[PDB]
Amino acid sequence: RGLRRLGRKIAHGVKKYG
Repeated sequence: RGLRRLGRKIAHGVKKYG
């Protein structure tokens, strides 16, 4: 569940708490 595909589903660059 790495932040590679979810980033676009949540927010490009939301590696942080978001």
